[PDB]
Amino acid sequence: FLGLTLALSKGRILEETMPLLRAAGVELLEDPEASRKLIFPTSNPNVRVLILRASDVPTYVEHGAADFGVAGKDVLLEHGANHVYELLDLKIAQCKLMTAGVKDAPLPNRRLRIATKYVNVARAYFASQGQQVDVIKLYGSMELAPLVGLGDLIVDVVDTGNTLRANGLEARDHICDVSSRLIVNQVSYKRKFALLEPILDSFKNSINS
Amino acid sequence: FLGLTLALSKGRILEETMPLLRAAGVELLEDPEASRKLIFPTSNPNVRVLILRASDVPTYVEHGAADFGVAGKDVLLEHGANHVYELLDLKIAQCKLMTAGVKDAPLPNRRLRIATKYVNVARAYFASQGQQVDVIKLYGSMELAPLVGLGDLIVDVVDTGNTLRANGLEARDHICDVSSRLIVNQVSYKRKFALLEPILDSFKNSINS
Ligand SMILES: Nc1ncnc2c1ncn2[C@@H]1O[C@H](COP(=O)(O)O)[C@@H](O)[C@H]1O
Ligand SMILES: Nc1ncnc2c1ncn2[C@@H]1O[C@H](COP(=O)(O)O)[C@@H](O)[C@H]1O
Repeated sequence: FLGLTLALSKGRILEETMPLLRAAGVELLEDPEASRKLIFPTSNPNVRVLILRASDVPTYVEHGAADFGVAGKDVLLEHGANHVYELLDLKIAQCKLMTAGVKDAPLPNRRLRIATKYVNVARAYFASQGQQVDVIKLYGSMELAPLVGLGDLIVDVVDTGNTLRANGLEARDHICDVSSRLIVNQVSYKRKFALLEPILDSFKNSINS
Repeated sequence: FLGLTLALSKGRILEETMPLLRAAGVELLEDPEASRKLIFPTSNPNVRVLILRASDVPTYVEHGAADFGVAGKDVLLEHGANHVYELLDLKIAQCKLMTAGVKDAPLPNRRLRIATKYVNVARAYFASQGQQVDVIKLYGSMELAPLVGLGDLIVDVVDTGNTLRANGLEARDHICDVSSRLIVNQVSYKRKFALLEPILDSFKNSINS
């Protein structure tokens, strides 16, 4: 396969990317959510889609196993974006990285323990606040950690805040806003520009409203 | 809450642990798979259950946010088991860590690139074969990596082999057998032994057939 390989993830990113792709003349021929398949053809025979864990999107793109991809800023910040090109803020799958803890609980007067998936983001943010912190690396369900005393705060993505509230937690600090971003393999950008360019211009045009 | 907190994961581990718990007089009062809840009470008011990512099970137990837990040997090996006590091989959720690649594809004559979730296990295994390898860290769907040329082999857990076959991959090497294990917090073992002991003896008795 000699065309372009696009790396996406399930849920919000796939949902919200699909209209951008359609306007660029790319449509999936089935629902990837309902399939065990991994590589998907599209209406354009120069473009195929990988469905990955959101976490693996920047990895596949960096190594050139995908030519380009849609990844959240949270994931890009955590992974490091030094070896891909961020070309667009797609303004989709919008949320915030926040810190949070048990509602009205006081912070202990000592080095804080941060339970999070976003270990690099947690360390960098607390460094900006004057705090060297310990991080407990986790993989899901951060909202449980403070309820069983695993760490003093969490760092996680928050959209509505309903998860936090449901668990008697509240956001303490806003870290940054997060949205999905168009990333490109640094070599594919050079070698496959004529394939990429009309799709990038289409996306840019679509985002302009 | 002053009793015992048991850390489990969804799917196979929960399914297969449940009969051991029942025989020990512990039954969940609802299906955790059908709930957004995180902490679950049981029929025994001294025992509650956390439902975690399999990856977070050893973490919660190490830090004492759970007193004990059921984790797969694959996860224990990857995480490191130096700060919990492995008390039982439960002989459940049985599978193998294997290496695998594209069917009949030759290995390149150079330093191999291993796409895997199990970076430590991959490095340790290939070291035993005389190979220093590069590892590409991934989070799911390892069976895609060799189909798009991300690395030369994968390391992953294999049960039936159907996933590998479905994707035109084959197991190259058997690394080790994997089963779920009963782990205990090193302090909870000392402080809460009278609570733990009858549950451990029950599990030991059940496994004996
Ligand atoms: N844009 C997003 N990308 C990824 N995960 C998200 C996003 N927005 C919310 N989440 C997660 O989805 C769940 C629901 O978020 P919330 O609406 O804040 O309760 C939480 O576990 C969040 O971490
Ligand atoms: N005991 C196990 N624990 C966790 N994951 C497993 C286990 N057995 C199989 N899997 C995974 O489940 C899928 C089905 O495995 P298989 O039956 O080998 O096709 C693969 O993605 C395996 O990595």
